Amino acid sequence: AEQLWVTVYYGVPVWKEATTTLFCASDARRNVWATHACVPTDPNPQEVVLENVTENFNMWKNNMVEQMHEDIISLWDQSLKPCVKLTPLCVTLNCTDLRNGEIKNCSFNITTSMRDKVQKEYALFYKLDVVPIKNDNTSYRLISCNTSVITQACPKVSFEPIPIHYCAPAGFAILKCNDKKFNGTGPCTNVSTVQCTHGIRPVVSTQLLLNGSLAEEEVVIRSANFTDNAKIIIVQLNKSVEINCTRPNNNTRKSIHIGPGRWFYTTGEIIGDIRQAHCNISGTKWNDTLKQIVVKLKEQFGNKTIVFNHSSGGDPEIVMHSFNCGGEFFYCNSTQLFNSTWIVLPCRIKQIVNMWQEVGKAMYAPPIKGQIRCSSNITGLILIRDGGKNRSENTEIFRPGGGDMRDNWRSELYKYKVVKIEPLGIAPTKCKRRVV
Amino acid sequence: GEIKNCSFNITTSMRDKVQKEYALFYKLDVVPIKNDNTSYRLISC
Ligand SMILES: *[C@@H]1O[C@H](CO)[C@@H](O[C@@H]2O[C@H](CO)[C@@H](O[C@@H]3O[C@H](CO[C@H]4O[C@H](CO)[C@@H](O)[C@H](O)[C@@H]4O)[C@@H](O)[C@H](O[C@H]4O[C@H](CO)[C@@H](O)[C@H](O)[C@@H]4O)[C@@H]3O)[C@H](O)[C@H]2NC(C)=O)[C@H](O)[C@H]1NC(C)=O
Ligand SMILES: *[C@@H]1O[C@H](CO)[C@@H](O[C@@H]2O[C@H](CO)[C@@H](O)[C@H](O)[C@H]2NC(C)=O)[C@H](O)[C@H]1NC(C)=O
Ligand SMILES: *[C@@H]1O[C@H](CO)[C@@H](O)[C@H](O)[C@H]1NC(C)=O
Ligand SMILES: *[C@@H]1O[C@H](CO)[C@@H](O)[C@H](O)[C@H]1NC(C)=O
Ligand SMILES: *[C@@H]1O[C@H](CO)[C@@H](O)[C@H](O)[C@H]1NC(C)=O
Ligand SMILES: *[C@@H]1O[C@H](CO)[C@@H](O)[C@H](O)[C@H]1NC(C)=O
Repeated sequence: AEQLWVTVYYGVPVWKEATTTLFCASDARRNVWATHACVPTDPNPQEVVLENVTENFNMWKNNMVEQMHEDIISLWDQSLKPCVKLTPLCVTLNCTDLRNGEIKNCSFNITTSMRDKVQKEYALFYKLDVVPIKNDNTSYRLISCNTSVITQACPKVSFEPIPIHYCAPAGFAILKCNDKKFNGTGPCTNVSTVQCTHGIRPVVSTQLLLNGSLAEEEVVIRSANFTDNAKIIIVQLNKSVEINCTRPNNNTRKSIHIGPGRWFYTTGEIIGDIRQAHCNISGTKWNDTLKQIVVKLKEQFGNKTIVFNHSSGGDPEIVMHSFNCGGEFFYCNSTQLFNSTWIVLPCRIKQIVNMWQEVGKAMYAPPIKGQIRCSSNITGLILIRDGGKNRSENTEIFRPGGGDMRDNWRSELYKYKVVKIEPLGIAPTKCKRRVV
Repeated sequence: GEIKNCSFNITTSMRDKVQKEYALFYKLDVVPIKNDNTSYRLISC
């Protein structure tokens, strides 16, 4: 061969997988995710295809879901830091049934003029927020009394999800898998480089994925391993299913004095009949959606297998479907969607809630005045396998489930991978440097 | 005697489940109240 000599090159387009922090970006305008500090979005972002190069994607290793997990919780706690403690409101409640029982009409006597202007301030309380005192009437008190000090969320904080974007830092790039058939992992062929991702709204829910993206012209079902009962099945829907939710009760609210310079909002009277929360779901769209899902499930789980039975498994907040329409947390019985194996949902409202899990300090929602209405659609859902059974293709009871809230972002992040680019490299050449 | 066996009565149900909860205390952690029995309290008071 030729006498070869070392030549140094810079700008070499090669890279290695790496994990780092992506910068937030937002369509700039006390909403939790509406941080005062965030990069304005690019009105004309670029995307280029590699084509000579493929890349190994694995949605179960995208560490970006961890960044979102921690940052989102931090933002929640920060916005709701200067909020009102319920500590002096642990006073026992003399409760009777509210005439029309999920709502009790109770009284108490605290603080009784501890350098302030206060009184008994009777009010309405929800069953799901209190603990019975079986040694009394039965009487009630705040369920938090024997656990922790919790605060009433600041009335000035909105909880509307914001579609936050995330962009690569210098020296790093975001690769995207554009294969319509891409599942949990593999050598994605259609790979492109993206300057910055689209916005993902931090929607928090249990059992069904709401207001997300749609599948590429068919239902696509993903899992780490369809044979492993310890894994979950992620279903991305071809078209979404329409759901319309309402809180028909027109509620008032009252500010009460709890100390000098301190106020607390209580549920006031209710105007009109007291009715149940519920959501209306189109059976047509729901059933047709299931048809496509079943067809795909057959590919792995058998051609005559009975699927989709009633809700079961986990504590009440896992067994019920959960969402936060209007700022109030609704827990509805999804069984009405899965009450027939191979639509109006009854629903209750809770105010003392836990953002995915909370230790010690927790959030109590304020009462919302008026009526709550919203509209959304089911764009995905999580199925769980019921466990061991006869191998024969008889049953596989894909119950709704999933309590790991991180999957509400992983379900979108699966498209992306972050790498570190190494511009420095060498190769042989023909001649020696003309060294004197 | 370096260890005293003492009682008290606090918080007496300030929205809680409490009682007199007698316990052992060390001499070196308390201050005598020479106007009482002598009785004691936390030296940090
Ligand atoms: C999935 O995505 C959908 C669509 O984004 C969400 O549904 C919407 O949620 C927003 C949340 O704010 C609703 O917006 C509210 O509408 C109220 C009345 O709506 C009428 O009036 C507004 C006036 O601008 C019109 O834009 C609208 O079209 C209607 O004509 C407003 O009164 C609300 O503002 C008040 O409340 C907020 C509370 O934070 C205050 O800050 C304001 O200052 C003001 O007091 C608010 O704008 C919207 O109506 C919903 N759509 C529908 C059809 O109902 C789903 O919630 C989302 N699902 C999930 C799972 O996230
Ligand atoms: C859909 O998922 C299957 C199962 O994981 C993928 O097939 C495997 O891909 C891995 C990638 O490293 C290979 O090691 C296995 O040998 C593959 N298994 C078989 C039997 O082919 C498949 O590639 C995925 N489809 C897409 C489009 O990503
Ligand atoms: C609640 O009020 C009734 C009013 O007659 C009273 O008899 C009862 O003892 C009260 N309960 C409590 C918790 O004090
Ligand atoms: C996905 O939705 C489109 C909507 O027009 C439909 O035409 C298509 O048939 C659906 N895919 C399957 C697998 O049915
Ligand atoms: C789902 O709801 C959103 C709400 O804005 C709507 O824009 C979208 O078109 C809906 N999806 C379908 C498939 O109708
Ligand atoms: C609730 O009832 C009061 C009664 O006066 C009415 O003024 C108010 O508009 C009602 N609110 C809603 C949202 O219907």
